[PDB]
Amino acid sequence: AAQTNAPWGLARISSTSPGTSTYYYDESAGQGSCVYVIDTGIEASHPEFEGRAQMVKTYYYSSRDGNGHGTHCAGTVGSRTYGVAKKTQLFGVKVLDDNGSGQYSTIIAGMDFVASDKNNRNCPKGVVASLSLGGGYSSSVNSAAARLQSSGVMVAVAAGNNNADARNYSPASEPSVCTVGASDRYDRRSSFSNYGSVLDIFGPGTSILSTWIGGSTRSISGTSMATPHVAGLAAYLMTLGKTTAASACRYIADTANKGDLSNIPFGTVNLLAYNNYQA
Ligand SMILES: [Ca+2]
Repeated sequence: AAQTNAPWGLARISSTSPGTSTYYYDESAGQGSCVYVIDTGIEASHPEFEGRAQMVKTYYYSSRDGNGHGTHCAGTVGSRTYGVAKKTQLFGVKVLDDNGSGQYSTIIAGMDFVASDKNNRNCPKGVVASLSLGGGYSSSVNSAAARLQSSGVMVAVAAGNNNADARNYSPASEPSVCTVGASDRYDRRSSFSNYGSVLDIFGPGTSILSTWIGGSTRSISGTSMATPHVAGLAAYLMTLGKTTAASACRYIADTANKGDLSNIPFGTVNLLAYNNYQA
């Protein structure tokens, strides 16, 4: 179904071309799947989440999202208006403080938490984790992301916003997870988007409207915004039975719009996330 006047990124992920504004998707909408948003938290009370979001873990004095970044990302995964998978269950894991910062040790603990926690949740169609965060290369951070993936979770991670090769960042550089670059509404690589061999896919990342704290909305940009498009897409596809956690990144690459993005450096995939939904 449509979304007439959907955010451009939603319309893009269900389209064979840029420049349209209706989002088309199977009504199953990720029902029975779960997506963990590992970030600054999620404002679960936001009407856009319809009771489908909840905080399950924090490493700080509160589970409240005092930043907005996590709420925005969660909105792109699964909010009613701004989300890819409009019926998924959203679980917030607050590894980032209200300034958007987090020690790698806390981020690692959060990933291992999700690998266990999914066994305490009802996700018959599958489990996804969205990591719109990163820093410099760390073998321990990469290994944590690898474990999470190995445990049966589709892990999607931001490539980073350095306009640089993502090989030097973590968890972006972990081969076994799905590393997500950002594009704009004109099918250009977003100017800040990292690139390189370690990228698996691109998603909408420039000027993305979604939920914000205080029951609000706003448009922001980043590989942080592209990542939840891919995470939501995975949840949606898993509900459809088209793929699994272990195979979703490959499946998304297999079925992506190919060769349509501009300013993709030689050696980086030219693949844009696409739901292949035929109304
Ligand atoms: Ca990767």
